[PDB]
Amino acid sequence: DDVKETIKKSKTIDATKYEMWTYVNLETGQTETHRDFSEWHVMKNGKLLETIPAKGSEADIKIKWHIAIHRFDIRTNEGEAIATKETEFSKVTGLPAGDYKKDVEIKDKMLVGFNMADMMKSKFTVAGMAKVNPVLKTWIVENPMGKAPVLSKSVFVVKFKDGSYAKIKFTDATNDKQEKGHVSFNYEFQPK
Repeated sequence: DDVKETIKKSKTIDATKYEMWTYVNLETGQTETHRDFSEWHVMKNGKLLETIPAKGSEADIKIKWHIAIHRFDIRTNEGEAIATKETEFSKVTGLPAGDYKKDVEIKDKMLVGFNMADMMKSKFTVAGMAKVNPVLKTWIVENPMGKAPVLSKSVFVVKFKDGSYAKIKFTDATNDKQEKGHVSFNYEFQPK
């Protein structure tokens, strides 16, 4: 009558587009996809050349949400994370103590527009500002160009702004045709 039931589910997110974030509610399973909200910056010959106006805002997101995914970049909604040494959820007892890390801001670094014709002209587009979690980024050990990504086997724990938390184990970074950016994970979420 006073501890809410744990929500144990799997999800598959299409994060293939450089332009987009997918916002994920782990309590309800709802998702929403929106174009990145920053001012975009075209880099040409190693310097900031052109701007593309900022469009929309996070107020356009209707659902509550916990994590968001852009390609293999993972952020939280003002949350914090650790990578445990465990490989199985049953070995992570409760909310572990540890050195939890909040999301960081990265300037003119996250790709929002990328193709080979422009790359050969030394041109590509980045988010003016973006938020990414430096612990969750480690879910990928290696991502060699043209080749299979290598995933961490660690269980992550993420603490959310309402006091909830989840154990998360990532299982796939490609679909069954080996297309990169289809991100799958299992999780166990404790509601408050």
